[PDB]
Amino acid sequence: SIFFSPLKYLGAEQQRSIDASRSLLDNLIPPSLPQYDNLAGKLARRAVLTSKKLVYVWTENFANVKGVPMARSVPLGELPNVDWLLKTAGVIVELIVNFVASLPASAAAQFERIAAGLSGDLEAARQVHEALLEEAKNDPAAAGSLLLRFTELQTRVIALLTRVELLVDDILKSASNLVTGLNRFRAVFGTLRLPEVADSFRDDEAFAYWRVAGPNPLLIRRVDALPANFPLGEEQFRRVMGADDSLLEAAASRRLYLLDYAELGKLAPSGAVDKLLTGTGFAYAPIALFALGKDRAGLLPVAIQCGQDPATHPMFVRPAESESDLYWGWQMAKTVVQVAEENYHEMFVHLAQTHLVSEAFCLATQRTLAPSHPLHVLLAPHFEGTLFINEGAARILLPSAGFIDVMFAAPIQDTQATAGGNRLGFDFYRGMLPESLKARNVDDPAALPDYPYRDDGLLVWNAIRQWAADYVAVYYASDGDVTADVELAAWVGEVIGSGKVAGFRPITGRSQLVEVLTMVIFTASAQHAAVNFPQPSMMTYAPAICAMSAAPAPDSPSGKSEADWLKMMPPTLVALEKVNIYHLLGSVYHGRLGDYRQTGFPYAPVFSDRRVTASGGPLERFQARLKEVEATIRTRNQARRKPYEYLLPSRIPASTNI
Ligand SMILES: [Fe+2]
Repeated sequence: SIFFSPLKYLGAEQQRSIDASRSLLDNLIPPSLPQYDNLAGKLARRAVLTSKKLVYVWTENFANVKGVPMARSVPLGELPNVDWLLKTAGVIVELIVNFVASLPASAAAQFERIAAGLSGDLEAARQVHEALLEEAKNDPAAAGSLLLRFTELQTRVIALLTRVELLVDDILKSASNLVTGLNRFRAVFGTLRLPEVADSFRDDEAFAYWRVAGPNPLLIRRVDALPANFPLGEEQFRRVMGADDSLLEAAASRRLYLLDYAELGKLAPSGAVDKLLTGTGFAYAPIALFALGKDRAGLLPVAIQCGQDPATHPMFVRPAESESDLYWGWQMAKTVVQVAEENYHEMFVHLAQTHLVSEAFCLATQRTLAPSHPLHVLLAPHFEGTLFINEGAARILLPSAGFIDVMFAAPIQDTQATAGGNRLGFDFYRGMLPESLKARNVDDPAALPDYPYRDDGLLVWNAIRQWAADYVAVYYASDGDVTADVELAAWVGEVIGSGKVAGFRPITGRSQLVEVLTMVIFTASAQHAAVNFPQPSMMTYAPAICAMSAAPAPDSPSGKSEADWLKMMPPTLVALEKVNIYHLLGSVYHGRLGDYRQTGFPYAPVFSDRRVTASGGPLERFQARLKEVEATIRTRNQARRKPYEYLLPSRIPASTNI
């Protein structure tokens, strides 16, 4: 049939190459608000938007993440580019090589040939990419006619990664049988350098410092009157803080800070959770009190209650050096808090509030803002690889016996339900950096001076905020241009109606639009960076932090031992999974905030509007201001106890893609 014949030749590779070239042409259109476009442009963009809703499709019944608004599938165009692919394949092949090299010869035979070939094929692909990038340079006028070999390279790396997958499954099918004090926790690294946290994780001031400069800087809050369920009294406080101090004066001088994990819900099973693959696991919803001394030199831990009900969880107080009989009970209570922390951090702060929020903004943007809408142009780079990585999360990390089931004590269907619930309850406006710092009363550096996430995050937040304002003003001259924009209004409708983004509301003016975009951009870029890139240095070593414990919380502050603490350490399989997935997820830096060039070949500018790209213009100013931020952070880091480098703009990707 004449009507069918084109289908034969029209494969996926051809279609990716077709979309890539279409991409670059549609790139030429000067962007416009729909009300300022001409009749022809209005008709074409309504047609494209209809076609966009074919390809970008909402579901709330995606595998393993029921309830969460997701893409039904990742469009061909949204598959990662060669550059991301090579990078990520590179890390996983390194980790495979490291692992096989750590096995006895007998057992290595399973994998050693497959691994050698994966490593050699990656090397052949990298060399291809290099030579392709050399011919473009030698003849840049012919550059556009090399894109097809870049798409061909893309097909080759995808196939590499499918083979990489088959090996990882075979290794991890066998790991429980392959795995062999804290000796086992160092052995899992193989040749990987152990993080610095492995040498100081027992230090009490280091433990407090997690609250302000660790992977979860969001939960800590000021407390003015302690709640009934945390019955710490003045004698206990004064025992830690000195007789010249008191709860009452500490409260009043804004020196008390509470860490309360009540919101974990089923992520903190009420008791033992026995699993075949990992044995008996526990996790917790503790409450910990921290305080500043009068000089506010630094936060100190004061007391830890290992669950919500004091009638069933005793109060653990910071011991003195001399108090050997309290030493181990206290190390157990800290471990409890860190078990809560991995759960809170990874499920809520990382997965629910970055990844899964950006999912919804991605889908709404592609479905309702035309490709030539200025806000599409602005936002699209900040979603690159987001749909792909999150489908990765759902499929690969969240099923039975997957990484999350292995690494987090809860039953996997409780984990999935609690993660998704936190996403659905997450309020877009309350979740804004300035709003979070106000609501928790941690916004004033004279009360809480050392808080690197706050002070470094405000630099980045405010830099993005000026950029958004500068950019909106190019296109929207008044509030009426905002309310007359039918695309922006449809986007709002979908963010609420399909995206289920709590707290989202009509946008009725420019200042509010700026705040909205600032949130969307910051969430995709800096917030993600801040909570994802700690994983390799802070969360790869299981005795410092793990989302499951093999023993219950300590039953008494007194009389515990080293043996009793060691009981809490997880099985070896958990530690093996931990080091590998956390190295991986924090080792791919793809794209950079403010660059706004394509991150794949031909690496073209994002913005063609000469008003945006003008010398001294909005984009240049944002790029200049990020470099000023870098320099200020680097200066701050000279005076800090440890550098906090996650919010250096040079380390912040534009998008959430790992
Ligand atoms: Fe991430």
